[PDB]
Amino acid sequence: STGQHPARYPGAAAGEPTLDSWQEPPHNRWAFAHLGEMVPSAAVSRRPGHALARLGAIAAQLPDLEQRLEQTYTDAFLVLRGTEVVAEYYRAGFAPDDRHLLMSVSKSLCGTVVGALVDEGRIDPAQPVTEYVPELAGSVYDGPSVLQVLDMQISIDYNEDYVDPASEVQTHDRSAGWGTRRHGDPADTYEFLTTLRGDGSTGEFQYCSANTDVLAWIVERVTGLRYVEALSTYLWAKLDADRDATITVDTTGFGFANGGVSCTARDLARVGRMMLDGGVAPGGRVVSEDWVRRVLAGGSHEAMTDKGFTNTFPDGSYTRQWWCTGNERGNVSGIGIHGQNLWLDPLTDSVIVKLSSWPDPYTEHWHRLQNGILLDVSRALDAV
Amino acid sequence: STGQHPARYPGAAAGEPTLDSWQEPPHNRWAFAHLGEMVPSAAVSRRPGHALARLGAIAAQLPDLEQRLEQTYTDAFLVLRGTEVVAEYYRAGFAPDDRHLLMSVSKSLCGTVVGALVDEGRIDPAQPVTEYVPELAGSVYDGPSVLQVLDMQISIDYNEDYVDPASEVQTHDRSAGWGTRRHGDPADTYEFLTTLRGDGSTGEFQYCSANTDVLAWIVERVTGLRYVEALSTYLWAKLDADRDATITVDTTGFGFANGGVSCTARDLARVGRMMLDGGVAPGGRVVSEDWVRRVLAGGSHEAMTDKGFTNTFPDGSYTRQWWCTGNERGNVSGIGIHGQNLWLDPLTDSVIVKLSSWPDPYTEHWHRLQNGILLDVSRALDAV
Ligand code: NA
Ligand code: NA
Ligand code: NA
Ligand code: NA
Ligand code: NA
Ligand code: NA
Repeated sequence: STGQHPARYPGAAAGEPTLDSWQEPPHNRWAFAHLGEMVPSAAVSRRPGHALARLGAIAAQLPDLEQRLEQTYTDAFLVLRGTEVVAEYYRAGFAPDDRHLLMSVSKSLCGTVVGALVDEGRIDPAQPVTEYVPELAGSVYDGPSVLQVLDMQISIDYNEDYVDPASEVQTHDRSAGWGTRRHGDPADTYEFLTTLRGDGSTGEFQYCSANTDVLAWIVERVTGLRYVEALSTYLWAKLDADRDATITVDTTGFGFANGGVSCTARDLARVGRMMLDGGVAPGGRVVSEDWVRRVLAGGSHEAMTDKGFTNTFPDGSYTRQWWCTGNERGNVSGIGIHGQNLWLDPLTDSVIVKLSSWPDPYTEHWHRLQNGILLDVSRALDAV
Repeated sequence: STGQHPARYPGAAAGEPTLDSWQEPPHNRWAFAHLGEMVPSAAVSRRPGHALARLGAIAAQLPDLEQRLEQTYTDAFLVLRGTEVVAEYYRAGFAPDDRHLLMSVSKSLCGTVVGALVDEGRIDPAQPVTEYVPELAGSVYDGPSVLQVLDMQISIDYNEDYVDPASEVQTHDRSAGWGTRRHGDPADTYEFLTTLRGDGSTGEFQYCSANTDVLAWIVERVTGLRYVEALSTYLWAKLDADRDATITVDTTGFGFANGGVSCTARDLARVGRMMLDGGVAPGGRVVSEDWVRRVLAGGSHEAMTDKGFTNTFPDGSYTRQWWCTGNERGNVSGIGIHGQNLWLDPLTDSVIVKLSSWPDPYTEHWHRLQNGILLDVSRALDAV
């Protein structure tokens, strides 16, 4: 049993509607206005073939930048210097206002929502997860603090071999609706999280997507809002965004907080702008100045033992759902598989968004190419 | 075998991507920009509780109109007189720019796309369906003309008892992704259509949602476009709409043409405006003047033997995916279950959109209430 969850609509029974009940009363009043949350759906365009390259300023210092973007399967790229868009690129077939999947850049948005609730005193990071989600008793999440979930410092038996359908990584996706369910799968993401185990040790970084979904569960328990709604109220609706974001949902309506947000490149940059503005956005303060300062400061370096990160960034770390390079520029980034970054360059007051579609989720070589672009662009923005 | 279908993206193999392949190359470049077509997804609002009633002009003649709207589970209601919005109503919880499922009002949009292709000479309604979709040989659709599908004058063994999961009506929904598949179901909507049989007779109206999906299949064969795209290119992108429409898609990406479109009330009214403008919309001609005139003229009265319609409209008929009342005002309407109407009132140059969520798909009493509102509002717009 996974306990109480926010109803899909006011008055809804647990789990309702399902794919088999949404046409029935009382669900249909809600479902007829929200059917894409139940059934895959396509846009029918109101508007009736070529890459847009507006590299600006940086084009002089980086004359081969468009080629380097193509080589890293770039879909959308945008540089915000201060409040100004100073460079943009969109591949052929991807409009400037199209949305793109964020993959684990989504985690950095979830951490932001948690930080908002920490500022309000509704979450205390020193408390055990089970203070907020007692149904995680008996799992790997029984013992660790909320801060240890925020910093991903919990050892979890979570097989990352996605070729193997019995792996946790594939099971987590199927539980959330990203793949077709197999017999015996958990019914929804909450149930999947309660199956997770580990040896009980903490304090060493282990990147694991389940942690973010636990954070979103905590957000729901403390606010009584669907994660979809909390992500809007605590973050998205404060950005003065051009478009709504979207988030995939499982069969209970729970947003896939770790990986399923999509948004435009320009709107994602507004999240970075808020972080470089000390936590304030056009619609109000999102998170405290202290929370932003802790993100920029980094996590414990000794916890960071992922050589995929520290071979490039030897003084790197992770905190509060952000990767902290520890480099001489203090760069910090949200990162997601296949080449997604929300990269902060505080020295130049700039944000770089790069949304891509590498053929592979991760290789060392794609990361070397991608980080080389992000660092070159950051350096191109320095005063000279 | 259902033959060639438009690829989900340029170069895609048949059927790709699936829910299990969209993260793989080469699909992921498309899927990361279109993930709501693969996985149910929710809007994360960019904007941070009460009914809006702006009944205008008609409020004087119909002082209890808001109550009558509430009693018929109205979500959105809009009256367009000429080019002007003269009345609007939205229930608490439904914003003026929210989208609503159209149910079989979607059929009237599909018929419009067919009419556009008839005007271009790409579809000849006198030809057998099998001229365009030879894979429907051996089904109920082997023999009938395209016009007989447009006018729904084909006898088909199609059980409408939706409580029974073995009914055609439920099977059609599961085949398209509107319900959870059962063992032995067809894999997609095309395959479902090839299973349909009947006694071979034609010429009598039989309302059947499968007909519209056959029309959309024909549209794909003649244009090489996904129905989703044809609906945009031939209709939606010409309306100067405020928002995109959406359409549910099956696992091949085929739009559920008979029932799955959602759009705003104001944008739906633009379709009616185009019909009352002789087929022209702001972006260009949609359909010929002749096609509109035939819709307004009605179908063969003797084919119409549905007493659910003729008890109210004794001279009624159906043609080209529109219901023709044959009343003294010449009203014509798109209609969908649970109270959807795109109602044309040519005498007053007006369009009435009513989008609702009755608890039941159909009863005689809901239709009597709903038609009484639509006729009273139409009469309220006459010159006096
Ligand atoms: Na997966
Ligand atoms: Na500030
Ligand atoms: Na905070
Ligand atoms: Na159904
Ligand atoms: Na005209
Ligand atoms: Na025409």
